[PDB]
Amino acid sequence: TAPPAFASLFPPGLHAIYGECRRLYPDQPNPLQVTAIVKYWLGGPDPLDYVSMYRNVGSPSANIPEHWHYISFGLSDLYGDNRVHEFTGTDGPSGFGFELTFRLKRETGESAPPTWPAELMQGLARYVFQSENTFCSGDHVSWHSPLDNSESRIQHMLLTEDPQMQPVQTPFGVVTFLQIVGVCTEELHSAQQWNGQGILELLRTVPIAGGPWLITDMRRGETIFEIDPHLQERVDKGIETDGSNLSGVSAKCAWDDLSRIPHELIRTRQLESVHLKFNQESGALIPLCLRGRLLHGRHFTYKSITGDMAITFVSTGVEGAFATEEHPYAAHGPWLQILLTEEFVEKMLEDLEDLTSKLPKEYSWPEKKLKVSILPDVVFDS
Repeated sequence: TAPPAFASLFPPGLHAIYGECRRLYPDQPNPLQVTAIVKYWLGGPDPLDYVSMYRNVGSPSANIPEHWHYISFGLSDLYGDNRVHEFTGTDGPSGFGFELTFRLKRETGESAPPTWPAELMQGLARYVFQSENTFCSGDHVSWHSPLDNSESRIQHMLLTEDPQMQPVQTPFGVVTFLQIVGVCTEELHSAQQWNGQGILELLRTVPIAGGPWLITDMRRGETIFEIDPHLQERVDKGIETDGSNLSGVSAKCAWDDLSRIPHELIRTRQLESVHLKFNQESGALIPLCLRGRLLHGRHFTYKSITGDMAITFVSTGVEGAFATEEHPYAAHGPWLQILLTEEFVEKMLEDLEDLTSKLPKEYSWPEKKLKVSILPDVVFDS
């Protein structure tokens, strides 16, 4: 409602973001910042000009922890004179369309916010700029490193809309706010197997993880599923409902013929009977591959990590597949495409209590000439 001091100095882009900040925190008009002094468009390594570091009381009254809030400047068009972003105009997204935020739970000893998350936001922005790929709500980041650089359990990231921050209309476009959320490797794998938003919704329930504002505690030693097993059950139901985002996986697998691009020999062979082979972990993905993908009219690919051999499960819905309901087992080279009808896969699932919820475990369908075997990995090692 009241303007900032020395307003004519601030660029209109930067002005609108700081507008949203002042709204949230009228108490701190001078929050500690991390500033880039060697600018990115001059040769500097850091794409983010400023990182404001606020403090939020939270609502322990409503069971929301006290935490440090971080907000970036640079990902959106701040200056609007084509120095780093092409001037888009008011319509559409400003710059890359968003600025990062992050919420780190306050520990003791902290009279001030740590600065490592600002350095993380730098490295994270380095990807966006060097690849021009744009993140949105639900997207994940395989960081494969403890975020604070600590030996901490939290090694990956999920991206959500910031609960407090409202999208703003700069004279250069709209700017949404994507809040970074730290996650465990296993919780990242869940978000790969199912949508990102649904896993976010799960994290919101568990207050320690967690919480409705998705505050990151780096001290968290166990995953949401170790905190609560009943959540594991709520994932599959979603994979049944929404489907799976995971389109394939590199894993120890093989396929054998039971019949009695490119080479290019100008022909591809079809098979009457087929025998598929998997490990424990790879064979443990079948339910989601079937229930999650084929029942949703999508496909799934297994590739062997050791060498050249692939199996692509296709539903009758896909296009371009060389396997039809009439000749369902078709192979080009060592790439086998298997086509399974919606009626047959429902039957397959009822014959598959795979995760017991001993090897080798074989499954036969003489009615369809299919044999799937789950066996120890020392085989594919050969």
